[PDB]
Amino acid sequence: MLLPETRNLLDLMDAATRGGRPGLDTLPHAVGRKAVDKMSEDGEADPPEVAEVANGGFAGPASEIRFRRYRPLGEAAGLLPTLIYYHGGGFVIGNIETHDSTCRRLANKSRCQVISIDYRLAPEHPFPAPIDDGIAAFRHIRDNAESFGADAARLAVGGDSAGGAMAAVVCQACRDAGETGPAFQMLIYPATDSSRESASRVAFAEGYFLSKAHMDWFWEAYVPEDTDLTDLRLSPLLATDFTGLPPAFVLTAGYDPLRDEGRAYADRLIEAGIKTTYVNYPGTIHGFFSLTRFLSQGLKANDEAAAVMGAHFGT
Amino acid sequence: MLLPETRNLLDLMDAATRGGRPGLDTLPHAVGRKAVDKMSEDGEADPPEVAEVANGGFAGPASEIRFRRYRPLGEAAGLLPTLIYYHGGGFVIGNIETHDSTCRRLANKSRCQVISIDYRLAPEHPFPAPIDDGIAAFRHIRDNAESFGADAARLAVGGDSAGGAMAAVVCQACRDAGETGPAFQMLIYPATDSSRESASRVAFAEGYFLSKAHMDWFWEAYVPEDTDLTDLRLSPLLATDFTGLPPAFVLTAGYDPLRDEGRAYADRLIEAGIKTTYVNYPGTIHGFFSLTRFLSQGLKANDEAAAVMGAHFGT
Ligand SMILES: *[PH](O)(CCCCCC)OC
Ligand SMILES: *[PH](O)(CCCCCC)OC
Ligand SMILES: *[PH](O)(CCCCCC)OC
Ligand SMILES: *[PH](O)(CCCCCC)OC
Repeated sequence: MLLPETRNLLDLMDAATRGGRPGLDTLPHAVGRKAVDKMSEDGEADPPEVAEVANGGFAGPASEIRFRRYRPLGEAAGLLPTLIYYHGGGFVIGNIETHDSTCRRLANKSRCQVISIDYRLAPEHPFPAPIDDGIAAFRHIRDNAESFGADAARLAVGGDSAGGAMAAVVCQACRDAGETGPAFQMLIYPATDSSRESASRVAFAEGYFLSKAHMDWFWEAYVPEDTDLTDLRLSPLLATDFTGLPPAFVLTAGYDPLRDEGRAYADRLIEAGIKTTYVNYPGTIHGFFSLTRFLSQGLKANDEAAAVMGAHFGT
Repeated sequence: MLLPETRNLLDLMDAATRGGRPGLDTLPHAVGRKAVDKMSEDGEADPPEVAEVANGGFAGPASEIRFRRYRPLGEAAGLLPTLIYYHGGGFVIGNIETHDSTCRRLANKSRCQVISIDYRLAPEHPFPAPIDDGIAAFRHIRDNAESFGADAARLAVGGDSAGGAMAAVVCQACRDAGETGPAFQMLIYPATDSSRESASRVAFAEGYFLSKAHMDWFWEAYVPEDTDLTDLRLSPLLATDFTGLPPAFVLTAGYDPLRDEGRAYADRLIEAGIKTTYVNYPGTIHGFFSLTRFLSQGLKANDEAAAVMGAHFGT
């Protein structure tokens, strides 16, 4: 079943609930964001040193998109293979700060540059604003690669949860528009299907950090009521054609409601003849990739994602 | 579709055939071994420098088992996480020399020690002698880890084709005997099922480096007449229980008859709750992992296998 480290964390969370700490799904979105963002920052392992961290912004579709560039230790080349990273948080919470230690570790272990994107969040900017920012961040960095110290031939996208969905959708959007898309996609327990409930979405509705109530709280902020749940920006698993999508790494957690649709996305990539790495981390929960203060499996997952991307890019 | 580099290699093969070269499947096994072993040595990328190479032998079940240890560049620790590697060659051909460059690259990229095993070959030593040697090599190195500069907590087995089968069977054998098994299994396009012909075994019977005629020539040498093809040492895919097997990396090639049964083995591991990485390299052939003079994809596969094992072992 669950690893000891995982049970330890679920026990702490259960102790906070009995200790009267409110459910996330009972608060206003902006209030929940402030509280959970601090816990996410605190829940990361200590930030490793990198060669260089850069902060800036560029003109997005409807706002300034902030970015943070992480230059890996021991790499001297001007133009580096580069991962454009989209943080998770149901398109409502998270930011560059909540995923900073993780991006630092990914940069160092991959010997690739990481560029973390601060995309617009719901409920202030509902669907499709977050994905529009994700797409615009990829296009801007692609077209201005030298500005970002990026090798345009080795531009990856990736993220965790909503960020994973974003990375999958960025690849499909570029493919569908007939433009140059990412060289690589790193999908960490992505949400790939909003149209159906998989066996895993039912089985893990409760008891496993990310609960159905949490997904509904995110959903009510992000998605207008009238929206077709088969829209490929909500449900990229439903794409008719997976050919011409870039080589992928797809990671699931065993006790994650998103596991089945994560693995189905990998299956569609494999059947389409896309170079695809699929890994399942049994005995851990959704979020473990960034909860690395509590879950050592997350540091292992960080290193596996980094190592596979690094190997694809010949770093 | 086949990758250009793969078509280039199939062209060279076709140029040798119409001309001086005869079919491998037309020669006595010991004479075919000499010719194909030289092509395998010649087909590897130039050997990268490692920190140290050690040659020795120990008493196996029925003979001396030769080994070669590769110490990775830049690792100082006395006891290293260690991959025990079993070369491919249908249990008939290959040796330490045919997989030397690949083992050097795996050692350097993983920051793990590699110990390549020179197990007994058919037809001189038919089934089950090659697997007996594989099992005895793992047990000897496990029980004498400090003698091999190996951290007993981080002992992996792996191999390509027959070597992949060997690594899978070593893990099952240790699990079934109730002894300490490997910490990790690296299965490079393993043969996992001799009992049935998958869609891929039919589809790729010819046109792609190992033809069905090659598999029959190997089979004639390795398996005594009237052997049970459901024996778990020939057909580890048919194991009833995959629980308690070590964390795995499973790699298939797209145009490989072994692809489907390789992927099925990964599926059994995932369903049993084993931490499992599956990767498919589309557009390449069986053997590409060691044909790295001709196939860049092989060097990418080398680095992916190494990086995933390295990440599991926290190197
Ligand atoms: P992730 O970003 C999971 C929520 C999925 C978004 C629904 C569209 O939270 C850790
Ligand atoms: P979710 O299922 C996450 C909380 C973990 C509690 C462990 C039983 O909310 C009820
Ligand atoms: P590999 O070792 C081929 C697998 C056949 C195993 C059964 C004899 O190299 C072509
Ligand atoms: P097999 O299919 C090996 C493929 C070699 C390519 C050109 C001879 O032999 C028919």
